[PDB]
Amino acid sequence: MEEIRAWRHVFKLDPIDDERLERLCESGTDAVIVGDNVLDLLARIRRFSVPCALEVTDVLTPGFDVYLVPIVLNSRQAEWIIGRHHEAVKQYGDMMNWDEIAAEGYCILNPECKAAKLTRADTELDVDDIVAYARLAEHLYKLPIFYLEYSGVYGDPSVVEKVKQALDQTQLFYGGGITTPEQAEHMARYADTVVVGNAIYDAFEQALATVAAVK
Amino acid sequence: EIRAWRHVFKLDPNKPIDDERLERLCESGTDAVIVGVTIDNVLDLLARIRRFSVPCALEVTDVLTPGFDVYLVPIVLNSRQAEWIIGRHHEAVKQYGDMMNWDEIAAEGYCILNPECKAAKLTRADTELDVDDIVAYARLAEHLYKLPIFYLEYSGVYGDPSVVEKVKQALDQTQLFYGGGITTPEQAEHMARYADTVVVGNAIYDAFEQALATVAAVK
Ligand SMILES: O=P(O)(O)OC[C@@H](O)CO
Ligand SMILES: O=P(O)(O)OC[C@@H](O)CO
Repeated sequence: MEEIRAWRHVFKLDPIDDERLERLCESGTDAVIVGDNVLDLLARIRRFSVPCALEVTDVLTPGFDVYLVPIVLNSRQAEWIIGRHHEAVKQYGDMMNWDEIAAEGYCILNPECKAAKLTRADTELDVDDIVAYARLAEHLYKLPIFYLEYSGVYGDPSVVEKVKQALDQTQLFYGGGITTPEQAEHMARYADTVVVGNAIYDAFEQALATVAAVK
Repeated sequence: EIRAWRHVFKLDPNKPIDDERLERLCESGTDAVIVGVTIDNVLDLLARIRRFSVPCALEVTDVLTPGFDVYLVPIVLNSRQAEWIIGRHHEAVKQYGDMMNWDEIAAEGYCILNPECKAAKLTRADTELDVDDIVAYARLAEHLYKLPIFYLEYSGVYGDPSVVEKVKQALDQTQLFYGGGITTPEQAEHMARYADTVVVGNAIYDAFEQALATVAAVK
């Protein structure tokens, strides 16, 4: 599934037993995102028909359908915007297949999550701020994805609505604290693509139910 | 349609240029005139340029006035500071985003390679780069950020044509701009061999007759 525009629901993985992985991959979810050990999980996912993406956070493992490359737009440090990216392309640029690679314009909005701390993300943003990042991602930078990252916490659907209004061709991903079908549905009204991570490990039945709720 | 630009002149709105020179400049056959302090001064120069049909772009390096055909927005790719990569841009779009026509806006992925120029000092640009570094920046602009323009900035000095050659090899859909130290037709011709678009600035004020001759050398 290299056509990311059709994704409505995706699951994101970080141990996970075969039974849960099997149910996950056969759930009707549009993709499974992995965010030597990686190869093993990939091979296990390949037993199924679901598209498998690798979200690249370090300076590239073969076998995936899509490679998602975060750019932390609201990071106060150039290394999470261009630095690691430059280092990676300098080292591996000759052998990269860019047709398989999709940039994600991240806006990290949960101060308590590890990514926010690692990247020094300015999370204290009003809706005007986020809308401005969304415009930069589409109209200055030309990224296929703008990603609202609330990882660990559930955000405000009315904010997600405002961001979607500001976007046109750039796809809006939302992720963070979706644990019930109702939470999934509400974000999915506005976000193009809803991402469910943590609930997989803590409340599997409900995490699974988010697929049908998004439809 | 910036894709057809082969030669462009860049004017400093803070430096004076009399009407006769401005006329000869605008009717020289250049593909565009780029204005690169105050809004009163930018508009006044725009009003004067509008006497002619040459496309006029504004290069926004600080917070900006409507009326231009194209807005060229530098992003300093080789800056060590987030402010010159996205920060200042965010502040500007936050205030003026509602009134921007995105069809008129083109980001320029700048790679500043002259350590002695004012921009390199202000933006804290790492100019100490080998050709691989520069190519990687070009590739990022082409494939990751998908910016309309990649800009090799040598402002004040004439760069090396073999460098812009290799960078051009890495680009496809992103347009390659070159600017820096172009005074002679030979300098203009040689960069135009590899760069999609050649930018002539300082020579306008320091060597006007020579600046005008660069047009034909490219086109
Ligand atoms: O873990 P959760 O909160 O579901 O977040 C999903 C995804 O955005 C995490 O990167
Ligand atoms: O002043 P010169 O060296 O012509 O440079 C042209 C332009 O690239 C300046 O930003």
